[PDB]
Amino acid sequence: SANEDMPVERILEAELAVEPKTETYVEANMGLNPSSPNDPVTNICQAADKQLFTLVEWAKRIPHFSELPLDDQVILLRAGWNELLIASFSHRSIAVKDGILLATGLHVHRNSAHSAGVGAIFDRVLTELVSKMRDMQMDKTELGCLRAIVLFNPDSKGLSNPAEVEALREKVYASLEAYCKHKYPEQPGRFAKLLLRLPALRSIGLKCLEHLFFFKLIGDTPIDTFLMEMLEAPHQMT
Amino acid sequence: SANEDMPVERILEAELAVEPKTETYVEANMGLNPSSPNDPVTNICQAADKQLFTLVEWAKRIPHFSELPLDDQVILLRAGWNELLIASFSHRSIAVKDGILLATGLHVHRNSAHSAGVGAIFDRVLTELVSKMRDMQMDKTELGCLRAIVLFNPDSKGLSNPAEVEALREKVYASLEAYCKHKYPEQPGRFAKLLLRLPALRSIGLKCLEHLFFFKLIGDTPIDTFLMEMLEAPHQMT
Ligand SMILES: C[C@H](CCC(=O)NCCC[N+](C)(C)CCCS(=O)(=O)[O-])[C@H]1CC[C@H]2[C@@H]3[C@H](O)C[C@@H]4C[C@H](O)CC[C@]4(C)[C@H]3C[C@H](O)[C@]12C
Ligand SMILES: C[C@H](CCC(=O)NCCC[N+](C)(C)CCCS(=O)(=O)[O-])[C@H]1CC[C@H]2[C@@H]3[C@H](O)C[C@@H]4C[C@H](O)CC[C@]4(C)[C@H]3C[C@H](O)[C@]12C
Ligand SMILES: C[C@H](CCC(=O)NCCC[N+](C)(C)CCCS(=O)(=O)[O-])[C@H]1CC[C@H]2[C@@H]3[C@H](O)C[C@@H]4C[C@H](O)CC[C@]4(C)[C@H]3C[C@H](O)[C@]12C
Ligand SMILES: C[C@H](CCC(=O)NCCC[N+](C)(C)CCCS(=O)(=O)[O-])[C@H]1CC[C@H]2[C@@H]3[C@H](O)C[C@@H]4C[C@H](O)CC[C@]4(C)[C@H]3C[C@H](O)[C@]12C
Ligand SMILES: C[C@H](CCC(=O)NCCC[N+](C)(C)CCCS(=O)(=O)[O-])[C@H]1CC[C@H]2[C@@H]3[C@H](O)C[C@@H]4C[C@H](O)CC[C@]4(C)[C@H]3C[C@H](O)[C@]12C
Ligand SMILES: C[C@H](CCC(=O)NCCC[N+](C)(C)CCCS(=O)(=O)[O-])[C@H]1CC[C@H]2[C@@H]3[C@H](O)C[C@@H]4C[C@H](O)CC[C@]4(C)[C@H]3C[C@H](O)[C@]12C
Ligand SMILES: C[C@H](CCC(=O)NCCC[N+](C)(C)CCCS(=O)(=O)[O-])[C@H]1CC[C@H]2[C@@H]3[C@H](O)C[C@@H]4C[C@H](O)CC[C@]4(C)[C@H]3C[C@H](O)[C@]12C
Ligand SMILES: C[C@H](CCC(=O)NCCC[N+](C)(C)CCCS(=O)(=O)[O-])[C@H]1CC[C@H]2[C@@H]3[C@H](O)C[C@@H]4C[C@H](O)CC[C@]4(C)[C@H]3C[C@H](O)[C@]12C
Repeated sequence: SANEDMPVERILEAELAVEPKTETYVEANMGLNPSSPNDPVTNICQAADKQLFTLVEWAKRIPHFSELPLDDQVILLRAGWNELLIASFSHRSIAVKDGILLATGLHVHRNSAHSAGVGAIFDRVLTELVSKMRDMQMDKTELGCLRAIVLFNPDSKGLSNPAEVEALREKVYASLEAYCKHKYPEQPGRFAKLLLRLPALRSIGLKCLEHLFFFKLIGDTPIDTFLMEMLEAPHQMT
Repeated sequence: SANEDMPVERILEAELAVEPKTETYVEANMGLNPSSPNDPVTNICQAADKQLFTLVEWAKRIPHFSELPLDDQVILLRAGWNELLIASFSHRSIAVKDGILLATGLHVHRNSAHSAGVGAIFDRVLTELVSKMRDMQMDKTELGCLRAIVLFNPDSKGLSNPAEVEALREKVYASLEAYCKHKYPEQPGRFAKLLLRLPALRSIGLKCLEHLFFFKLIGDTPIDTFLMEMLEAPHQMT
């Protein structure tokens, strides 16, 4: 266990860098200061784009990640994006109840996901991840370290050097325990409690891929506001 | 962290109780001392039955499990059987190479699984679990504690008291760390390395359910030996 090879402060920085601005959260949910038009395709493409940025800007800021062969960096991001995205929108949603806050600042309510056909996956996110993170008062350093552990997956298919990725993973969890021990001495089993949210992240990630949850999650509100305009507009042709 | 509420010795006992006898391994693979006939249905039903016994006899021997409401005991076994079964046949296969040893003592070779249509799931078992367990020289106490952590899943749907199951889970991993620390002081990050095999167990378990891997794994050899007899028998009707 050591913090020099994997500083938790440098891991917290990576998480803070990609954190949405307060103005993003406010604008999205008030419909204010739109850059974007009421076109569903544009809005979906912009949301996907903002999510990709969050994952890539975060990863590059993780210690030693950019020292891996570029081929391995692509494989790790492509193999873990689903889980990385889920862990990120789960922790961001701790303050909110019955909903998810996306990288665009948008709040997707439980009800919208239930009418969208993704209700059960959404409830698994709320229950298995969001509630659990809120109860332990999981901090952004802990999230950061959980996400770097997901990132540094030595089991990803196609890696040139799996031993390097595995050595990088070990350092993250060695720093995570040192951090947990020093900040939460009253909680001796917190490190395990954190690592034990990863199997749920794994199953949820697979279930999201099978149901087009990412597509429906980012596509639902843009479809609603577009239809709202058409329904609110006056009578048309013939 | 404490061993009185969850003794690792009592957890090792549970694993040892359900461990196949040497005579089972020898008889299965030599075709010797058959109780069973060359009927595929009987052989599949007997294998499923032996696997169920292993899971139930193991669980009852786990400290405090039988003190949970009986309704919760059923839910925990039904929710985690797939993962419990996989962790069990993975560790049993450490000594063998390119194959899996079942509770019936039977050795299913990689090649048979490839011709059966389950090749990729089988290779994931060999690579993600079997190899990893063999490299760390994972002991039966460690396996036992990993399996009780899977057993005591507080996220299972329908539990009357999820807090009790979660409290039981915490004790297992508290004992597991104390064990790891005391037996492997040269390996300070072993406890994490062990807990980090659980997300792979989770994904593999889901993939096994979607491809009828348990059905095909136990059904393949009984179908082969039945067809072998028919093909080896002399010419028949008209
Ligand atoms: C005070 C808090 C945040 C605290 C903070 O962190 N403050 C840094 C500077 C805040 N901003 C980044 C928004 C400045 C934008 C300058 S920009 O050049 O980008 O327009 C900010 C964040 C978003 C702001 C609201 C939204 O805007 C929507 C709306 C626009 C109207 O018109 C005026 C009213 C209203 C309700 C705003 C009030 C207030 O002010 C809010 C709540
Ligand atoms: C801000 C206003 C609501 C104001 C309001 O009506 N506020 C008082 C409520 C108080 N109550 C009567 C409930 C009593 C509370 C008692 S209690 O004790 O329970 O607190 C709400 C009502 C309809 C909302 C829009 C639509 O959705 C469509 C769209 C969805 C997107 O996603 C975000 C953008 C957008 C344009 C939304 C923006 C905004 O969000 C609107 C204007
Ligand atoms: C565009 C309309 C406003 C009504 C309208 O139809 N107004 C005319 C066009 C306005 N424009 C600014 C595009 C003009 C540009 C001219 S220019 O020549 O500069 O291109 C506004 C009002 C509510 C806005 C949505 C919500 O917030 C929720 C959500 C937040 C995400 O974060 C981005 C996606 C999404 C779906 C938002 C999209 C868009 O933002 C909406 C539909
Ligand atoms: C109909 C409601 C106002 C009614 C109200 O009081 N909202 C309180 C919340 C309670 N509900 C949502 C249940 C009310 C439903 C309608 S009810 O008839 O029940 O009141 C108003 C308030 C804000 C309005 C949107 C924004 O301008 C942005 C955007 C501009 C585009 O150019 C056209 C589309 C869009 C999405 C607009 C649609 C619609 O025009 C909204 C939702
Ligand atoms: C010495 C080792 C295991 C060491 C051990 O743990 N020894 C405890 C007693 C062993 N058994 C449980 C098998 C006794 C069965 C008594 S029973 O009443 O169940 O038949 C035992 C385990 C299984 C035994 C083989 C198989 O049988 C198949 C075969 C049957 C023939 O005929 C004789 C040859 C052969 C190759 C056997 C030789 C030997 O002996 C083996 C390898
Ligand atoms: C024990 C004998 C093989 C003996 C043998 O032929 N032994 C010498 C090999 C030495 N070599 C020539 C390979 C050189 C090694 C050089 S090296 O340097 O590589 O070591 C093998 C050959 C065919 C096998 C059966 C069938 O499968 C069907 C069935 C499958 C079930 O699942 C288990 C039961 C059963 C009845 C099997 C039992 C047993 O298992 C048999 C009789
Ligand atoms: C039954 C045949 C032997 C040839 C035959 O067809 N022999 C006549 C019948 C013999 N019986 C003992 C059933 C008579 C009982 C009379 S009584 O009146 O008592 O019912 C034997 C030889 C090889 C044996 C398989 C392999 O090992 C692999 C595997 C191990 C598992 O662990 C159990 C399943 C499986 C598929 C085994 C089933 C069965 O075991 C086989 C086919
Ligand atoms: C054909 C082979 C022997 C040939 C040999 O030398 N085995 C070495 C291994 C190498 N191979 C598997 C590639 C050889 C394939 C056949 S080859 O023609 O290439 O030799 C022999 C050896 C043991 C025999 C089984 C047992 O009695 C149990 C059982 C009794 C039932 O009543 C009928 C079914 C069954 C499954 C029997 C089938 C078959 O009769 C086996 C596999």
